[PDB]
Formats: sequence, C-alpha cells, structure tokens
Amino acid sequence: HGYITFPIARQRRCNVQGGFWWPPDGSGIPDPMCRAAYQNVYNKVLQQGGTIDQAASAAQYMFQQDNEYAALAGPNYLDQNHIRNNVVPNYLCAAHATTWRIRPFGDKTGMDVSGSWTPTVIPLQDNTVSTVPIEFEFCPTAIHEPSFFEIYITVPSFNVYTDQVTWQQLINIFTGPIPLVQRRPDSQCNANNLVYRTTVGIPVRQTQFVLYVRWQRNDPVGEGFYNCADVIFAHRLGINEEDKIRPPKMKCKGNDKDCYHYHKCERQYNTKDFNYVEWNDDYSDYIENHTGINRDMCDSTTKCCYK
Amino acid sequence: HGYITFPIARQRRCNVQGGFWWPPDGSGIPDPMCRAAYQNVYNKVLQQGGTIDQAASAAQYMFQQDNEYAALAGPNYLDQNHIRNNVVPNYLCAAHATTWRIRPFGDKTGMDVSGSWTPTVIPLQDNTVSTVPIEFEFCPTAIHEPSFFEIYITVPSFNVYTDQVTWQQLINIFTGPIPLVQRRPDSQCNANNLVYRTTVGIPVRQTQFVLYVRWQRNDPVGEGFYNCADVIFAHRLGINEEDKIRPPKMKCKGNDKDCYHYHKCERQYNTKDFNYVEWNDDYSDYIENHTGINRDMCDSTTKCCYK
Ligand SMILES: [Cu+2]
Ligand SMILES: [Cu+2]
Ligand SMILES: [Cu+2]
Ligand SMILES: [Cu+2]
Repeated sequence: HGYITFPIARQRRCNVQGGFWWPPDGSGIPDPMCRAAYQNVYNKVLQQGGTIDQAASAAQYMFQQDNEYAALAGPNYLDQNHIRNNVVPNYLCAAHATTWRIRPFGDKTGMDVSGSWTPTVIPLQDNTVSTVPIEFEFCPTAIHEPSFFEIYITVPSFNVYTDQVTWQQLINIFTGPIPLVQRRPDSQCNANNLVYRTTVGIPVRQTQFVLYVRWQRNDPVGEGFYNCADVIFAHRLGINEEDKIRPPKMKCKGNDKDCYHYHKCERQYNTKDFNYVEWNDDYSDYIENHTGINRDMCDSTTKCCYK
Repeated sequence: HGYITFPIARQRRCNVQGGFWWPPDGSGIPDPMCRAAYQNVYNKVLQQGGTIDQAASAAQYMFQQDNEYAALAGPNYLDQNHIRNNVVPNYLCAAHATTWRIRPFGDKTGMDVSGSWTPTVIPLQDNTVSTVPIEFEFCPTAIHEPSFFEIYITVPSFNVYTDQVTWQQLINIFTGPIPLVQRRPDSQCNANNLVYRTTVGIPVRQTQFVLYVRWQRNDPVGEGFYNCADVIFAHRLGINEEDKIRPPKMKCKGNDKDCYHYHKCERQYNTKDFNYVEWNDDYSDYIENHTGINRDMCDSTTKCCYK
C-alpha cells in the first residue's frame, strides 16, 4: 500500500486537504475538483437508492483509501494486454474501482472526472529545456518486495479539463524496480522510515499534464497500485536569452545622468503617458462583448419593427 | 496604414502602454517584452556604432510606427511564394523591417523576439468548445481601397516563449475583402469613423498562440500591413459538466440540518482538519530541492573525504 508523495497524487492531495468528514455531502471540501469527485460518488449512491450514510460512506471511502488505489492482476501481471483490457481497462485514476457496494475496492470513479485538478507547479529556469529531471517519491505505507514501478506521461494532446486518462494517451518513461531507501528529513512521506525515490527526465509540456504511476508486486496475487499525478511547468518571464542583444561596454558622461543564503518571499503597468488600469478594464469589456456565441453583432446599431 | 485593435496587435500594445519616450534606453517601459523589444533595437544600433540618439531614435521609431508594420510586394502581391520568400521571408512580426539606417521601414526586429508577450485573455464558458468566434477589429488610420485581408493562426505546436513566427507555422483561417463599417461607440480604434470588422471562428488552443493579420492593398505598389496578435484562452474552473452526477430530487428532515444588469467585480484552502498554507510552503521547497539539474541527490545524506 502507498501513494505518490512527489509529485503528490490526485487522491493523496484530496485526502490530506480534508473537509470531507463533515458535512456528509462534501460541501466542506475547499478544492473544487476534490469536491466534485466526492459529490459524484455521493450523488451516484443517492441515485442508486443508497441512504445519506451509505453515500457519505462510499465518498469518504474513496478519499480515506488513498494508499489503496489498487487492482488485482493475478499471476499474469507482466501481460500488458491483460492489464489494459482486464485489470485497469478504464477509470485509470480510480485504479478501476467502480462498485460502491463491494469493498475492496469500492467506487473511486469520482477521481476520474475531468476539470481544473490542482497541479504541482514546477518552475522553468530556462524555457528551452527539452526535459526536466523530477525526483519521484513514492510513499509505501506497507512494505512489499519483490515489486516494480511503471511511470507514464500523458501525450501532448491530452486536455485534463475534458479528457479521461486512457492507456492510448500514456507514454511510458520509466519501467523497472526502484530500491527502498531511507526517507530524507524533508520527506513528504510520513508512514515509516522507507520511501521509493527515482529520477526521471520528464518531457517538457506546454500544458497541464498527468503522470501515471503503477507500483506492481511480483507475486501470484498480483496487486498493483495505480495513481494519477497532476503537474504543470511554469514558464520563466522575460525575453528568451538566446534573442537578447547586449550593449557594448561603454563609459559615458554629461549633465543629464538619465541619458546613460535566504531569498525573497497592475498600477505597476501605468506610466506617465498612459493609464493602463482604465484602458484594460475597457479592454476586458471589449473581450466579453465581442468574443463568443453571444457577442454583440447588430443589436447595438440595428433597430427593427414588425410591419 | 493601420493595426489590429482587437485582439490588440503586439506592437500596438507596446506603443499605447508608453514609457518608451524617456529615458532613451527604454528602462521606463513597464511591460518586460515591450522593453526587451525596444532594448534589442537600441543595443543593436549601439553595437553598429550608432550614438545614444540614433539608438533611441531607431527603437522609438519601431514603437511610434505601429500603423506602418508594412512591406512592399509590388504588382505581384497575389503570388504567395513571392510573399513568403521575398516580401516577408522572416521577421514576420516586424513585417521584415531589418535596416535601422533605412526608413521606410527601419528596424522593427525587436518585435520578433520570443518570450512572455502579454496576450489578450479570452475566457472559456465551456472548455469543450472546438472554436471560439472572435470579432476582429482592424483600425485603419489611413483609408485604402481596393484591399483584402488574410488572417492566420499559429499551429498548435508553436511556443511563443522560444519560437519565431514562420509561415510553416501559420494556418490560414480567413482570406478575402472585409468591408469598411462605422466604428461602434465602444471601439478600440480612435483614428476616423471607419474600421474593418469580421467574425472568425478561432480554433481553440490549450496554449498561448499568435494571430497573424495581413492587410493587402490591390494596387501596383502592393503595400501590405502585417501584424502579430498575442492571444490565450482562459479555462473555466470546476468539473466538466458532462461528468457531473446530479442528486435525485429529495425532501429531508431531522434535528441536524447539516445532514441534508450588473455583475461582480489561500487561507480559503485551509480546513478545520488541515493547514494548507503551512503544508504548501513546505511543498514549494520540495519542488525547488527535488526538480531540475541542481536538485538535491546525495549531499544531504552523503559525507566524503580525500584519502
Ligand atoms: Cu499493501
Ligand atoms: Cu540564492
Ligand atoms: Cu496607409
Ligand atoms: Cu448577468
């Protein structure tokens, strides 16, 4: 049993943020996607004749069981067609848990809804880099060996706002065993002394993307843990350095001088010759009145009457 | 002569925002990309032996001449290979003005640097829409007819932070004459009573993109105006509606009630069971210490000495 602590898995973040224990309808969950996830399972059970308690039980079970986003593969766990067609054919972020009445693995399908899932924001120091090394940290709440990991990235055409994660959309970037190592004092995992850590060069994405992590046990039961991790690269601001023309080393003079281990934690855009704040509020109204299917076309200039 | 007023052209926004008249080194320009653009031309002239005045003249000429981002095609203006190989082969956002000593069209190459160019933010009401209708508004400061427009969009693999705009990266979405119409009272153009307005269904992009607008005169001189427009679609937040399970219509009772024409202009994420602000500041440090080429690997746990 376990989950991704870095980059934090989708269900791990929903669990740690809380607000899901009470009120039972999940209205106390601050993150909107964690809330939708919860309320989808809650409303599903309500539709299927479950009581408020069975509905709040099924939804809280999805959040609480963040170390058990699992599926059993059996002894045939290396058979890729059996994983993709039988073990986890769909509901990948839920590790294919679709039955609220049956535990394990209950119903975790709420974790597969699409929308503005909160990502791990990784900043870019150079916007031209092809890959970004990420040191993954998988938190084992229960120690299991022998085992192996599989790390996937979504294809560049994936859209987290509208799409469900599918195998046809995932690119394998890591396959193999990850040895168990002692957690660092700064570890995001607080279960036991051990973690799984590995460095993966993550292909740079210009959009929010998903990292798929499968932790598979090499054993006849074939239990595997499947977790989705929402990530985004933040671009560096300013000119791309490779285009920056630097001035020659110069020494100037004249009566007018304007002629020549801790870090830091819109009226700035106004100048003496332009009021940006006023213009940009009018420019925002322009965007609203002149974009979309309901934009102004003729009504502001055309009058009509029935003959 | 003219420029795009909606979505505002890259050079039009740099001109209207000001701060470029004084100090002459462009240090008074608030937008970082408008500043880099200016300072690239200023530093180019300085490198080529120009004085501070010739350098400040060439850079201010680029900003001031926002209605003259032009190139002459001659009588062969419908010959696409002649436009792309002879008239505007490169420096597309500058309309191929590369000579600071020669006016027209001077040097406007600063407008073709890559980086965090400020876009026109168009919000999405539905993240599943394929196209967004935009009502373009081209501001003619000088009236010319006969003429035609060409509107292009960058391919989805374009990256404004690193790439120069090329014809091999542009997709034609509009070709033809746009009739001259009376400006609306809310017009972004303040030159004369007339504007060019057209509706284009803009293919949705998940990234910041460029809109290329060519205004070509049908005449033996063959003067055309070429402008880049930086745009981005803002995604709607929350669950994708097509995945939202709604509860059945219910009427509940019990002693515990928690069991059941003008618009509006992080401690919110904390709950009674979790302190988000503290966790997320530690999570930010984790990202910094465990991503990139300088991440912590062995130094926090390994000690060495020279035998
Ligand atoms: Cu286990
Ligand atoms: Cu420092
Ligand atoms: Cu003109
Ligand atoms: Cu309203």
